[PDB]
Amino acid sequence: TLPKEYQDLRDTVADFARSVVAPVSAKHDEEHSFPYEVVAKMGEMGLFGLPFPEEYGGMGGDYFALALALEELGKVDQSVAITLEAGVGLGAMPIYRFGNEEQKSKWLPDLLAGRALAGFGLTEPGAGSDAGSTRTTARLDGGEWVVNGSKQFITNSGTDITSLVTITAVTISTIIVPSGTPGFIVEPVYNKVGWNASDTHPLSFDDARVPEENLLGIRGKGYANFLSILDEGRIAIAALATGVAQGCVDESVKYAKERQSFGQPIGSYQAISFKIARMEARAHVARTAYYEAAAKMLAGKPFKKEAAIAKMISSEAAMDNARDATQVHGGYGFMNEYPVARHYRDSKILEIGEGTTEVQLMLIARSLGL
Amino acid sequence: TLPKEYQDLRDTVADFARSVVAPVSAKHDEEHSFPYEVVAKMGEMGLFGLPFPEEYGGMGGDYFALALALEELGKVDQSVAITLEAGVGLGAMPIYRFGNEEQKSKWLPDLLAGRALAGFGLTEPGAGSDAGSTRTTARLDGGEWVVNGSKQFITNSGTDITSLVTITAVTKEISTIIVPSGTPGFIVEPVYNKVGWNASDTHPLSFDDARVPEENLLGIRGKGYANFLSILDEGRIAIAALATGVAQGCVDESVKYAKERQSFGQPIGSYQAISFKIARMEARAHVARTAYYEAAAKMLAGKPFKKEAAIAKMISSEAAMDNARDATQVHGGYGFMNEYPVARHYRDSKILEIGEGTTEVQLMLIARSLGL
Amino acid sequence: TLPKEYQDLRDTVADFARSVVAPVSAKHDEEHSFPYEVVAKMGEMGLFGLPFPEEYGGMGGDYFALALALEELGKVDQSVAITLEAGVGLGAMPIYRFGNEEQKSKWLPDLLAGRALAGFGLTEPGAGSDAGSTRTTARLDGGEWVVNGSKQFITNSGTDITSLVTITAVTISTIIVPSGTPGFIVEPVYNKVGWNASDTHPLSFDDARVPEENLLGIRGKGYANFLSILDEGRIAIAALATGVAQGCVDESVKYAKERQSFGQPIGSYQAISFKIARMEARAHVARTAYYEAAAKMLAGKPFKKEAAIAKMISSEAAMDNARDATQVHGGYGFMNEYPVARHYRDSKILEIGEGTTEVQLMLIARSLGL
Amino acid sequence: TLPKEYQDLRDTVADFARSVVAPVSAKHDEEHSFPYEVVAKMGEMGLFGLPFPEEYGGMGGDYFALALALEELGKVDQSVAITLEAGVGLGAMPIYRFGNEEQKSKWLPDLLAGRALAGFGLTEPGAGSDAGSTRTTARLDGGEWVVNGSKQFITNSGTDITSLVTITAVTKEISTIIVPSGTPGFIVEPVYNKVGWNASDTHPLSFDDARVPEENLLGIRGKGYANFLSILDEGRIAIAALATGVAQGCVDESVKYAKERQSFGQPIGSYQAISFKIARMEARAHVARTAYYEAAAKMLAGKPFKKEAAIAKMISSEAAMDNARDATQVHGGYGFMNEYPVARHYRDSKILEIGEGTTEVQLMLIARSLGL
Ligand SMILES: Cc1cc2c(cc1C)N(C[C@H](O)[C@H](O)[C@H](O)COP(=O)(O)OP(=O)(O)OC[C@H]1O[C@@H](n3cnc4c(N)ncnc43)[C@H](O)[C@@H]1O)c1[nH]c(=O)[nH]c(=O)c1N2
Ligand SMILES: Cc1cc2c(cc1C)N(C[C@H](O)[C@H](O)[C@H](O)COP(=O)(O)OP(=O)(O)OC[C@H]1O[C@@H](n3cnc4c(N)ncnc43)[C@H](O)[C@@H]1O)c1[nH]c(=O)[nH]c(=O)c1N2
Ligand SMILES: Cc1cc2c(cc1C)N(C[C@H](O)[C@H](O)[C@H](O)COP(=O)(O)OP(=O)(O)OC[C@H]1O[C@@H](n3cnc4c(N)ncnc43)[C@H](O)[C@@H]1O)c1[nH]c(=O)[nH]c(=O)c1N2
Ligand SMILES: Cc1cc2c(cc1C)N(C[C@H](O)[C@H](O)[C@H](O)COP(=O)(O)OP(=O)(O)OC[C@H]1O[C@@H](n3cnc4c(N)ncnc43)[C@H](O)[C@@H]1O)c1[nH]c(=O)[nH]c(=O)c1N2
Repeated sequence: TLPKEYQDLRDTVADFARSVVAPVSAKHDEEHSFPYEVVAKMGEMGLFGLPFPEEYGGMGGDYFALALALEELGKVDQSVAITLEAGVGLGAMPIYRFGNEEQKSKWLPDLLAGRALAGFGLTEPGAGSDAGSTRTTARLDGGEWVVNGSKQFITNSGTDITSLVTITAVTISTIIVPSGTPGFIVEPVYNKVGWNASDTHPLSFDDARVPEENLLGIRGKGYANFLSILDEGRIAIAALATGVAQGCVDESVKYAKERQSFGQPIGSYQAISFKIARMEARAHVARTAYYEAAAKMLAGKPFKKEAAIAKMISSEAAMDNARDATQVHGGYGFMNEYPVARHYRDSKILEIGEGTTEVQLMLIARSLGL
Repeated sequence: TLPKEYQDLRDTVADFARSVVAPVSAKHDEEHSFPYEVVAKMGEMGLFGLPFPEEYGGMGGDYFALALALEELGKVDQSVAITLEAGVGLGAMPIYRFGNEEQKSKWLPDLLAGRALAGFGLTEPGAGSDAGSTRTTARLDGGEWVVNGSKQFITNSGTDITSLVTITAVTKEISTIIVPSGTPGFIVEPVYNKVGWNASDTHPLSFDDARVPEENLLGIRGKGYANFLSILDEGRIAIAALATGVAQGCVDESVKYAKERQSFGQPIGSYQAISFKIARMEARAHVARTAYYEAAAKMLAGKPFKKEAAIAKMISSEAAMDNARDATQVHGGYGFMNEYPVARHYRDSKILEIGEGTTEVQLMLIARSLGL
Repeated sequence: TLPKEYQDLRDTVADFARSVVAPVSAKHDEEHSFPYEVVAKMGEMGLFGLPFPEEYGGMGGDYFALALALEELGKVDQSVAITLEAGVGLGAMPIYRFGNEEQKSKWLPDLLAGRALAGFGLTEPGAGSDAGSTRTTARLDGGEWVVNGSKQFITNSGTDITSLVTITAVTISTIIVPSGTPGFIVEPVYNKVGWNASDTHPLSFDDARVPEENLLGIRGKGYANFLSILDEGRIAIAALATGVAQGCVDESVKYAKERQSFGQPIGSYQAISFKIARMEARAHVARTAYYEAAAKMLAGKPFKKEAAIAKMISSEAAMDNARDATQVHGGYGFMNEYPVARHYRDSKILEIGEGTTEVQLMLIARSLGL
Repeated sequence: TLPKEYQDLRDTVADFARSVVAPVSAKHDEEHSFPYEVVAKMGEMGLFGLPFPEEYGGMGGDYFALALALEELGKVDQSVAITLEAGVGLGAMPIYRFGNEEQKSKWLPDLLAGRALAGFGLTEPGAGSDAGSTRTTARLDGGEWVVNGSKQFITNSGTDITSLVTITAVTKEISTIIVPSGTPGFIVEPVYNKVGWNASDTHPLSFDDARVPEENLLGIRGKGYANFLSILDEGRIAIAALATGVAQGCVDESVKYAKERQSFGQPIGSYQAISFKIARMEARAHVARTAYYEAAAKMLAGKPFKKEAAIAKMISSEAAMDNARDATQVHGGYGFMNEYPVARHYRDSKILEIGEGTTEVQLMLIARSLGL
């Protein structure tokens, strides 16, 4: 059973998700338009500050509290959930966990308050996201950094409220490039299978200059810093993917009670009711998986293995429940007007981002000695 | 081994698919634009007339030749493949199989030559596509049919070359009425925002007192739904072939991508996790292909092929869905980008489990064939 | 994280499982011989008394404590685990939860101490285990009950230490038939796919007489009593099935480090190491599933839905991990000498007993309104 | 449609399987007793001589005819089917394909007529079945080969009618030596306690200074493992057919059981959960059958069939495993009772994913065929 503080938050975000987020989800998906009005209301709720102390502007909660919110948002609109997830985990977290009093005090308050978004630029075109692959070069001249390179698939990097993008550059540490830096160009959005409302851009740097004080962490330790906070993001996206799986149940249950076939609701036929029952089982064990992962994290125990399992299994519950949810909806399962249709498109990236399934299996395998 | 005539057609459509269809596939998907220039090239190739006798403008072939062509188109662009499949199976076939000499001579030559497209309007909003569910009424007043109702998810019903849409209508007496496009009560509503098949033409249809000549009654008064039920199996074979091509296309792309893309100094195809996944993908497409070849073989021998087609369609559609999820995995982040074929195959393929009889409907048929 | 009391018990039974149970598992499986020496040592540990108060002879623990023990035993030998599971859940539990001070004081102390075993006879040949199907008739004459009928697949019903079999009989309540009752005949064991060492018998009753005081619960309420304690058994077998899944990982990990192919251990090839990594994920989420189920039960909250999901998912983790574990072992996967081979045979019944998968899906479906 | 000769054989073996093999299948499984009376009846039917020319005692048929027969035997009893499959593929075939005129005339007539059984001893304890792993040495001393080593999991190597066991031996020069049974150093160790195939004869073999004539060298000195690798594909087809029969047998049994067994007043086959599961089972067996038919068709046309056989074998073995797990589910508690065919199919089928090249080996082959 969930404690009051967490159960109260779950109820508030879920209420938010049904009353505020769901009515506009179809519009932003069709338009590919970033939901600024939803992000600002999430910011005023403090969701962007949940896993941060009131010191730097956060709400003094934890990552499990954020996880509960992401599950409730994931049920309804993945683009909104991933904007929150990526903002906290990829924008603010590298600055909060590796930035001095000045860096944290300059950038975090806006990020933590939902007034601004930050992104992390690691992936590059043609590069294998390894340490060996990073072809983006950075050179120090006096009190300013000079960056030359290109990044690919960077979330939250080109909104009207993006303040900075922390990037990786071979010198390899983490450098905070404010948006508006002359060499910093935000290329146009991608045409993606899904997450249509989520902001995603390629980035290019031609002799961009930023202050010396913008180095994130110690010179040479930025990639190591990233790996050390990856595990919280596996939990966060496991919760998002779990919400997706549950949203697919919820919609399919709703749809099965309305839609008729040969005089009875389609849920009266075992093939539909059993398929939905299995979907609810998948979502449930996905939820116990990431609760267990968060429990270890909050207790200070190791949670890398549990998070990797939680993320893989969750992502598979979302994909499987989306394919089943669209089957339950029939022709409507092929119409972007219906939530489960958008979930079918959106969920493919859940098996790929935050470490591919193959990466999670490698981690689990190494944990056994293989 | 495949006989010469069929291997020749397969090779020609494959060249067509790689040289003509693929280069423009990305533009049409992004734009949601109907590929008129591709449909015109398919029409001159004879593909819309492949299973129809020369008398009406056809090529004197069969549904297997059409299935071979659909597999090659499915590899590359599902919207183009389903435009052909629906044009033949739902546009020309109901007029060729149940229309009199006049109906056939007036409508088939343009359809069979690809100069026009035809649609079949059965599904309605709120209805379970049964005969008991058909709320679209058509009323005889003098010498004209007066139709009031609405159809949903009708393919090929609103292109610049759509000539007619045959609909099912209560007259529970259910007949089929040929509604030419341009009929005053006939409104083609705006396109749907669909998960996939972005380039394929799909519309809701509405009829507010549309009047058409009495000679437009297709088949016997009251037997139009029954006639539709009787010719369904060829389309199951046709779409199993399309889904088989999708499954194969996902393999082809993943193999090329796996040989180029690098990870830790070796192409990702050097790792068993990728190469075994692609090998399994290739196994799925192969047995899907043997399944629908057998269904067509029985059809061509004049033997029963309902059960074999139902299996071919189910297994094929699942090979497409599974191979699209694996192919996008192999492509990594690129698998989430509509510029890549496999990403479009992941979106497009979901309707393959739903149309031409849902998986649950195929399982029902197979079950009944066993005595269940 | 697990509290000390539970973690201590988990360590003791696991130690028991490796040192006492595993050395004799192959012998009893080959011989189809009931492991009396293992059952007596489990009894002296008090495992048969774990979910019962010290009052009636039990150890004053809970069903979760029993669940932890069953997982550790399930890892090694299903026949031993199911003997414990069925003894507690089907022998003692109907008497503990529905028997008067005298009935509990007469029978439970031996059951709870592992000195005796009791079974539950509900299934009948040709009957669908519904209330409508029970063709076994019972008639009251004076101070004795007279029973006529036949039962099928009754666990623990014909060992040298079986004291009684509580049965269902249409009159429909629960009647305690002591072993040795003249009309009570124990037919010979079945040749089963698996659980070779587990005791299983058809039962036949031709005018057997037992005292009036032997009525279990109220006349007419015995089947209702059974349904009301079914949910604890779903948790118990979910834990057993989870242990099986983990045992298959453990053995496959052990085997993958020893067995060579083309100069390297077979776990160096991704196809083997990834398959084992997935197996560990299945066992892990099965374990979070039934922990969650037990948590609700111990808190007094409803746990029927959670138990049904836990049992289904667990049983599927055992079957899937057994098929993968035998693949990892190659030809040895087809040899009853190896634990994972016995797990492949044994696990089929996990999808069937304690409510079939179809029954669990029906329950989950009804919980959603379908 | 199947040609007359093949349909005739299929019908005959099917009658055999239902009339002769099935009634005794339960007794042999419980007893672990080799079915000599079944093997003698198969021998007089010619099944062990089906793919061998008349000259050596065979029936002048092919491996497809044998595959058809194995599918019918697999439906009913896998131990009987694998006795035939291993007898032909591992006993007679290596002598027919690589032995001189004398070797063939001395050993093939009894094998091809079922009066004797032969085994192939390659696998050894601790070895990865590679040539580099073969630790069994055979030494030429005067005119006799002196063999020291051990073989593991050797089918048909210890029956009352086993005549010989061909083994692989280091001479890393690897040759094949024909060891007749009764040779002084040749010890047939006691049977294994196996998960399934309880009635099929399986033994570890040990050689402590066994001497056999020099004329027993099979093939060229040093080429015996290479020869074995070259004839593997026919056995993949043969066992895909066996696994296909297993898959079909599980359907057949589940259909009969589903029509009789009741639940809440209707047979369990009236519920979609059971009828759809059985319909899917039927789909799996059908596409498995189309897969291995295509592999055999290519083989018979003289075309490459390695890739097609590998797919047929993998997909077949998985159809058997999946259908056995579903069929035992349909049978409920009875699915856990060795008296029922599907329960025995659940135990027997696991080795179908492991023998005749593991699933991982088939995926490797398919992958290599794509350039991976
Ligand atoms: C883009 C596109 C294009 C087309 C079409 C759709 C789309 C999206 N269609 C319509 C399509 O054929 C139709 O939607 C499908 O047959 C599915 O029917 P329903 O949506 O009514 O599902 P329906 O409402 O029948 O069923 C929903 C779900 O319940 C299941 N189910 C239903 N009855 C059941 C039962 N008794 N037991 C168990 N499960 C059961 C189904 O299997 C499905 O999963 C169409 N139509 C047309 O008229 N002309 C056209 O040209 C096209 N083309
Ligand atoms: C919408 C969206 C949003 C984001 C991102 C992507 C997208 C599409 N990303 C990028 C994302 O994290 C990245 O694409 C994934 O890590 C996958 O990397 P590749 O596409 O290079 O796959 P890659 O080339 O690594 O691999 C392709 C396939 O091969 C497999 N594979 C690779 N190596 C293997 C091996 N050794 N053994 C076995 N299998 C192996 C992988 O598992 C995968 O299935 C991102 N990035 C970023 O920097 N910042 C951001 O904010 C975001 N956000
Ligand atoms: C009852 C019975 C009957 C017979 C046989 C076995 C049994 C049990 N056999 C032996 C059988 O053919 C053999 O066991 C299998 O080929 C499997 O080989 P291993 O046990 O060595 O598996 P092995 O040790 O090769 O492999 C174990 C596991 O690792 C995997 N693996 C191996 N290498 C890998 C790689 N490089 N990459 C990825 N995965 C890899 C395999 O796929 C498998 O899952 C036999 N033998 C014989 O000589 N004569 C006979 O008549 C018979 N008949
Ligand atoms: C070794 C062992 C040990 C035990 C037991 C069995 C075995 C083999 N059992 C019996 C066991 O609990 C029983 O066999 C199962 O409940 C399954 O019941 P049936 O075999 O009658 O299946 P049944 O006939 O109910 O069903 C067969 C199949 O159809 C499905 N099905 C049935 N009705 C359906 C419906 N309406 N909709 C959809 N699908 C449906 C089921 O899910 C199953 O897959 C037992 N019994 C006992 O009394 N005491 C004991 O101690 C034990 N222990």
